[PDB]
Amino acid sequence: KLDKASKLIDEENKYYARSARINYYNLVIDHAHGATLVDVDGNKYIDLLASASAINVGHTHEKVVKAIADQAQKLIHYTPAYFHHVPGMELSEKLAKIAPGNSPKMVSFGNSGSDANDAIIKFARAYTGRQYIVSYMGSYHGSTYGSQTLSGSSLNMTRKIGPMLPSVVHVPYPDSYRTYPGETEHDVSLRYFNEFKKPFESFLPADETACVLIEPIQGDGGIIKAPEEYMQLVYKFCHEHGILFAIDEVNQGLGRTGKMWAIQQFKDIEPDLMSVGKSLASGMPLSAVIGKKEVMQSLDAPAHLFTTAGNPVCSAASLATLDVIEYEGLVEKSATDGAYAKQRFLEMQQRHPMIGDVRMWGLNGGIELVKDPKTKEPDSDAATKVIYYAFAHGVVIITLAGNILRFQPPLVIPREQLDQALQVLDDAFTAVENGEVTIGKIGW
Amino acid sequence: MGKLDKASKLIDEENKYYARSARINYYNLVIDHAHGATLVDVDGNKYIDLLASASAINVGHTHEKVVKAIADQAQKLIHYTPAYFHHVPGMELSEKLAKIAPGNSPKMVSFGNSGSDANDAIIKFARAYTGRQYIVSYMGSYHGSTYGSQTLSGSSLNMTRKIGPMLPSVVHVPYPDSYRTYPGETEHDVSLRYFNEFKKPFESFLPADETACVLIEPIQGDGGIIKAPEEYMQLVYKFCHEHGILFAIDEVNQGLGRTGKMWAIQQFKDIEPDLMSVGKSLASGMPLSAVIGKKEVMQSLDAPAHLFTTAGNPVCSAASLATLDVIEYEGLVEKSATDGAYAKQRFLEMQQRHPMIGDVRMWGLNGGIELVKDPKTKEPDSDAATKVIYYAFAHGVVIITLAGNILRFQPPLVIPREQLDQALQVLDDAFTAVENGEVTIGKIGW
Amino acid sequence: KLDKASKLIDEENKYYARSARINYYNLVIDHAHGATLVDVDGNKYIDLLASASAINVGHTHEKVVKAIADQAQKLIHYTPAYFHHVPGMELSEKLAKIAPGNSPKMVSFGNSGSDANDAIIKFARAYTGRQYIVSYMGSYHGSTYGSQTLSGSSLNMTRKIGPMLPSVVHVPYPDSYRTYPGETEHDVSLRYFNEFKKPFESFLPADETACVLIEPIQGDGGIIKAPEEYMQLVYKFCHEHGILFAIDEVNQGLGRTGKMWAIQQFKDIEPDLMSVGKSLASGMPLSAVIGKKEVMQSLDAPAHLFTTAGNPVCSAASLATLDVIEYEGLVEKSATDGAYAKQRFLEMQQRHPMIGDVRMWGLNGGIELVKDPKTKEPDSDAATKVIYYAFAHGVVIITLAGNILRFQPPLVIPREQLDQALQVLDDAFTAVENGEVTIGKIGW
Amino acid sequence: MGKLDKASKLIDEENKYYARSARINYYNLVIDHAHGATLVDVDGNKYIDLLASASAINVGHTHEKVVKAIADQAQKLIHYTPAYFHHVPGMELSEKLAKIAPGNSPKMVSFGNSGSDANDAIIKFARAYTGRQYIVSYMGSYHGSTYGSQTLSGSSLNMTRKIGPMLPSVVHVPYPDSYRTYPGETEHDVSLRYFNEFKKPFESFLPADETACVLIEPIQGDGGIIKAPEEYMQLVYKFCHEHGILFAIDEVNQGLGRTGKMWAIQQFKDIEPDLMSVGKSLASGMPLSAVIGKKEVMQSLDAPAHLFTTAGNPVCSAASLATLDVIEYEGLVEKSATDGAYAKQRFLEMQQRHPMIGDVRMWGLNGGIELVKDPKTKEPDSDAATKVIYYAFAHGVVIITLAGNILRFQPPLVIPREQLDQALQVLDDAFTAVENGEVTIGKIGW
Ligand SMILES: CC[C@H](C)[C@@H](NCc1c(COP(=O)(O)O)cnc(C)c1O)C(=O)O
Ligand SMILES: CC[C@H](C)[C@@H](NCc1c(COP(=O)(O)O)cnc(C)c1O)C(=O)O
Ligand SMILES: CC[C@H](C)[C@@H](NCc1c(COP(=O)(O)O)cnc(C)c1O)C(=O)O
Ligand SMILES: CC[C@H](C)[C@@H](NCc1c(COP(=O)(O)O)cnc(C)c1O)C(=O)O
Repeated sequence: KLDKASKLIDEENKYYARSARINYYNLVIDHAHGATLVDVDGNKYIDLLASASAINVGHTHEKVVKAIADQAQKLIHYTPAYFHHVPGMELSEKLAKIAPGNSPKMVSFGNSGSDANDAIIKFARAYTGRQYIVSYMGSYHGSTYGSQTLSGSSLNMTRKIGPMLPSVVHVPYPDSYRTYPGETEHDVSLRYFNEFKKPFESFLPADETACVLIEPIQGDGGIIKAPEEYMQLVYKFCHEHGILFAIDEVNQGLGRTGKMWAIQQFKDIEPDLMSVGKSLASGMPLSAVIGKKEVMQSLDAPAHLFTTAGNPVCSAASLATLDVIEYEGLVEKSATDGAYAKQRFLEMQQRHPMIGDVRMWGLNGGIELVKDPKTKEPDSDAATKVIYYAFAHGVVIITLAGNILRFQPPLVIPREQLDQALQVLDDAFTAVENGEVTIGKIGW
Repeated sequence: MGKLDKASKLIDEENKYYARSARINYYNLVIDHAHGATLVDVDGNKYIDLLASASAINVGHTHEKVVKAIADQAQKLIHYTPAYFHHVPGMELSEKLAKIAPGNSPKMVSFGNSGSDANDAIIKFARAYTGRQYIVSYMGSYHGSTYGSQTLSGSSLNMTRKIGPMLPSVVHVPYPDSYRTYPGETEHDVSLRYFNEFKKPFESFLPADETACVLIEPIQGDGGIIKAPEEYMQLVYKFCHEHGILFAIDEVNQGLGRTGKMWAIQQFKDIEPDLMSVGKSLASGMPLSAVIGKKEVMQSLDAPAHLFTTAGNPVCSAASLATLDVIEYEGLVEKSATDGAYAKQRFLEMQQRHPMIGDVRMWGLNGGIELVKDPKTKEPDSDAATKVIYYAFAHGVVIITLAGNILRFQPPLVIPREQLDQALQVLDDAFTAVENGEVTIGKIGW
Repeated sequence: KLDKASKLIDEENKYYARSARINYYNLVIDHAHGATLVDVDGNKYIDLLASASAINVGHTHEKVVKAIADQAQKLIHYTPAYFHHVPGMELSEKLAKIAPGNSPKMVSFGNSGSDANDAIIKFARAYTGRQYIVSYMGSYHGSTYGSQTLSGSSLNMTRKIGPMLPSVVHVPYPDSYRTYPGETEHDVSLRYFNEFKKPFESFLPADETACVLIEPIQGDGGIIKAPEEYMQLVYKFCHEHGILFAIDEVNQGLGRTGKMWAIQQFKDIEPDLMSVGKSLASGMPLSAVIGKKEVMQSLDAPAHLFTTAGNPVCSAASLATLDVIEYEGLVEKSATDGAYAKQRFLEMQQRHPMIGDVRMWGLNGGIELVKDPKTKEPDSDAATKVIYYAFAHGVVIITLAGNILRFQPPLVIPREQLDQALQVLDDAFTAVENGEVTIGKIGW
Repeated sequence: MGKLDKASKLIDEENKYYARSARINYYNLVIDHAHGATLVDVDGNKYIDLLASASAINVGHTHEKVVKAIADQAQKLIHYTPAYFHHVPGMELSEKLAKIAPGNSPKMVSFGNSGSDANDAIIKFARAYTGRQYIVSYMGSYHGSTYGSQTLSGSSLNMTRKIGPMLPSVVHVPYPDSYRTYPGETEHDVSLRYFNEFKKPFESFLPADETACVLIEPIQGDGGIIKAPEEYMQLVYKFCHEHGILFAIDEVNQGLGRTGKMWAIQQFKDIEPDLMSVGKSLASGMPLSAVIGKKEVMQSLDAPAHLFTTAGNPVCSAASLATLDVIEYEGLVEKSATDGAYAKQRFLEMQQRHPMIGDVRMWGLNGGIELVKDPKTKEPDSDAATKVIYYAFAHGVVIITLAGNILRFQPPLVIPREQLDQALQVLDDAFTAVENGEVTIGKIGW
């Protein structure tokens, strides 16, 4: 069934470095539309990954395809780093405006979420005149040297490549699942905030910290959301010490959580700096750092620019992509379908006790599998068999951190397919319970 | 004059929203559409392109094979990240790049989006393969704007100011200047002198045996189209291999036929890099890059040490396959060599008549025409180069400057001889015009 | 009483940088002996600080004075960095032998605890081929760029001097007083070991960590001892991952804790690397890093040396200093006088509820002062009052961390004097409770 | 032969316990006692000290006033830390040092234990005062063995190997070499060439406006007794003062009369430092050091940014007070100046008869005699230098080498003319004896 796919992968493994791919299964995609992937052997699948939340508006949206094709006929590329073009001008202004909050904003383009997160460091340091950056354990911010240092989701992002960027301090992110007996959401918030302050009470001067960077919901961490009160404490801590408050919206923005921006899951928080990428241009490489105007004015050329950033085709694909999110009401749909999928997985959890935790905000969720509900011991083996059963039954899903099923379908996903995919996962759970699935390095 | 009104207005609006640090400004050129070496602005004016979007447009604007590849690919799959799964344009391209890279040792590839991220990877791969931390790169260099690649760079102080500390364990060395030499020095003197400067850190505080790699532009772009002497490069290459130091090259600006060979390092005798970076022209300006390295080196890391969600995007992969096909079947490597020897002669003739031209440097349709206040002092004359680019722009030619006083000559490799001759004549005219004070002219350039 | 002191201090202030002294009171010491200090105004005091535990054998001990005098007549200095002298030869050998545990050891001399801690970093990195160093929040390791990066007890050891040494990670030290309601010592041990592991489970590879450096009892932190269990877990974690286990015995060695080395308060822990200073030469500038032999052979000259380290006068003084420790049995005497002083402090806590915590291990202690025994809000104002009283009644004592009284008198302090000092401290509490004490920057 | 038995046994026992990286080895000299310029070993052999414990014994070994200050202070108080409290000998010295420092601008002082830690303080104070991060130091320099000062250094690869990453944001520049020059170069050509190298990092990746200080040895010690030319120093001093860069000097080795002025920076016209490190001879080899800077620089930090338990030890402080009085009362500064000019002639005369002497450098009783295999190639001759110090040791003279091939001449400043001439005759004989192959030889030296 995967004869061609397997032959092409075996060839690719001779020429394409293994560090450039987290492998799960032999899926070679030929074409796709909406939430449907078709492989080179003719197998069809429903996509519950959306190329890691880059395909929020669905694969090959008619509108995005046309913008791409039309723009490519006029100009494939002229660098905004030297000169200008219209899609770029129009996009940079539109992004300045749809970013959360009311303060005047400016924008700088990149190619990837990585480089936008490097930008956040640059802009925070330059505006504050301070050097230290605080970021979170469990985070993923990119694979360039700045954003990679801020990250804490894989040891292979640190092994053999150091020394890393200096003056970076990692603090732990609130885990509302593996908690101490009898802890409320209040306790968790306060205990993690207390851990947050320890470096500041010892070796890290708050008056020399340029900024704090946070995923309002951690993606690669395992779809973990900060509690409301935790986040308001951090936010407040930052404004009281003149530390910029920065958000990474690259994974969780553009409607993934059922609001436009995942920071809007929290009350009245306007970031000083934010990174955007992934779904921005429907998987075409474009990113943006968007900060308050006075922060963005603290650097002079050429501190931060890329030859191919704000590519006019990418830009056109992005304008059409933002229009699909508005015109098809994808933010609201994500909230709705997400509430629905939440209820469906909680019901499955009544019948499959390998499901320890159901986290979901919009059509973005982490379904954490454990060996026993009270030890909460991770059971990656179970998760791997679930995704293997899924793949063999027309559903593409992967894991985070070994034992968490990752749920991030295109937001356009028809209800019919959503229900088919959910039924396969229910079936998978039963199969794995029954010993009916068996199995190099898989996943994180 | 009264011909740039729409452009001026759109720019004044853009500047309210788009950070000033994101653009090196020259003139009010807003491109509407383009083809070949011809740009058409939003005001309907037409220009001959002598920049090729900073060497990203080697096959010319909107090549119909590249357009075609983009549109057809987009119809099937806009994206699926090769960081998790696979697609055919990316598989075919990675393989092809491993084979067409310089030399015969087997290679592997890792994709990025930018020349910046590929140079970050060179750091990664070198350190992991060698187990050593120090990186040596050059004064005058440009490697990118991510923290690794930006630290390696040495072409603008605005790439260091207010954003440090930068990446540790990097050392800069001077790049050979063959124009501003000491009186009497030969090419051999220059080579030896700059090799002696290369060795000074290694003879004091920098252990050769803890140095992972030396990264070098075979010809420096942002530095001002400066080529290392043959013998210099041989000594550095030799030194690297006597010490277990990887020899790495940046072919982002000067690869893919720009110098009149496929790769800039092929201007030198029998140098095979361990690691190289590619970008820019790779996919005709679509965002795609690669680090190409020897197979053992590229095997030194495990995932996810280096990957990006949108790197090796299939639309960009398809555009790149089409771009590399065009380069071969249109013979762009050879055309760049032939037209370049021709451009060099035309500029040397111009230098006989216009004493402000201190140095003509050209390898392929890749040149730096360095302007100076006096042939003997060689004092840079930025003001004159700024004047020449303003004159050129006003007569339908788009050209910019490097390091203040150097005219950057990098037109698409497809440039028709008709247009190349029109553009060279306009520059000839510009020199005369500037001599006679006809041209007038906040921060322009580097 | 302090006419001459103040005129002298006033002049010094014009010429000696204020960063170079943590200020408490106008004490200008003219001479001393044992535990008795006499100022230039002829006032007399009892020494409860021992020059930050640098004078364990008491001031101007007759045998150390003689060593100094006699050596200075033969050779004031010849640098062992180029050549050799006998007092240095003899001391290095003796130090290699009296270090804890029985693995063969070698030694390098420095001038300060600070530089011995820089050496720990060098030797750990060199022996392991790894770069990362873990140290603790609340730690104090020194004032040279390496040791100072590792430290975690004053924001003024980081402010304005960065960037600091890279590849250093700080972890939380187990606080056995401000705990969560219900916690045993077992819970504390495991909670703080769980914090220890978090960086190694996110961004810090255990296999690239060269060493963990720990004060067995933290001094500048407030005389905080690590629980036995937490320490066995860290100790084990390092052996399992090839991380070197290193201890700082600069403040807490040489009998301060009632055993020879503070690490001997724990069961069967032989360190890979250790720093020594302070009391080693009676406050004469001398330090050593002592490591397992194979660790110390990982470097070639001149990786770690100083012109004036292992100065022969300093080495003579140290040899004599060590002999007094043995022949006056100060190790035993510290343990006895400390169990005694502990009960005297527990007694005072009965009558003075402002005493929230009594921590004592040998004649080494911290007496923590609070505003309430349940809130445990620190009362810095109280502790400043207590020490200002003590001073005005012939007792030299200082505060750690604002609110913690520091009890570290020379180990040879006579029982008569100890009781004299303790009674002044008793009077001090009552006087402060009755508002009978009134009082820029003081202490930490 | 048969004279070194006790020494050999002792060193052989020492090597089992004392780490090999703590000593640069030359020969089996184990000192029992010394006085003035006379060392006596444990075997009862006698020698003339031409090293002064690396310029730490300027006033001679066991000077009676220094020995007396040590004894007398020890009976009153061996230590009370100035980091917490005060004592009279530290107070007096802190003030004398602020006053005897070069230039008229008011100064403050902070005490350390070692020249290393004083250079670490230079880094901190410079960063703190300017609010800038970058430090510029020299290739060939030695500043110390603590992470800050060690990162500044550039005289041995074993100061960087296996212990990095080092301190970030440090840049090394080359120190002017007036011996191995290009044909025809005057001292003006050297000064300008080395300044042009100084400027290259500031013209590429290092913003002058983000550079906190330059740290320079006025005469390099471990680099081989190399003195910057006057004009090179003026250009650096100038450049610093035009950009808000602190100008900092290390006087640890070359201070306190060694050069035949009180401070080596006084060999230059009208240069006052912002910061200087002092150590070594300060307290006659007892562990004491100071950072001395302009008042306002020293006020840029709050406690405890820079302090040490045993810094400003009262015993070391009294030794230092006595040491400085001896320097003044015995006219040691002028004596180094006079005996220096005399020693220079002598060596210059030896050069005529022994052509292996390639270069004679001398400023005070402070010289490097550089041995080469040929006058025109200037190829280092380590072998010859090592043979000379072995001849020398055998005939009652203790001298060592710098950089392989450079004889280090740094006797106590109080050395009597008869001993000086005794030791100079031995060296004259050494040369001739090595020319005849009469001398035989782990790693020796640097
Ligand atoms: C290829 C997918 C990546 C391994 C990872 N996402 C990348 C990411 C990034 C980096 O984005 P790129 O540089 O575009 O990959 C930045 N911020 C967050 C919150 C991210 O999740 C993920 O979603 O698994
Ligand atoms: C926008 C253009 C850029 C400022 C500059 N070239 C970028 C470049 C880069 C960086 O490539 P990107 O990250 O794709 O901009 C890497 N290596 C070399 C040799 C380069 O020249 C240039 O050609 O001027
Ligand atoms: C001046 C005294 C110091 C501020 C401080 N102790 C210095 C110290 C040091 C540094 O020793 P020095 O470099 O000799 O000051 C190293 N390790 C520990 C555990 C230390 O406590 C103290 O005990 O308060
Ligand atoms: C032990 C002798 C040392 C290897 C070396 N000098 C130490 C030194 C130092 C360091 O002094 P300490 O840290 O006291 O050794 C600082 N600055 C200069 C210019 C120095 O020369 C020397 O003079 O050979």
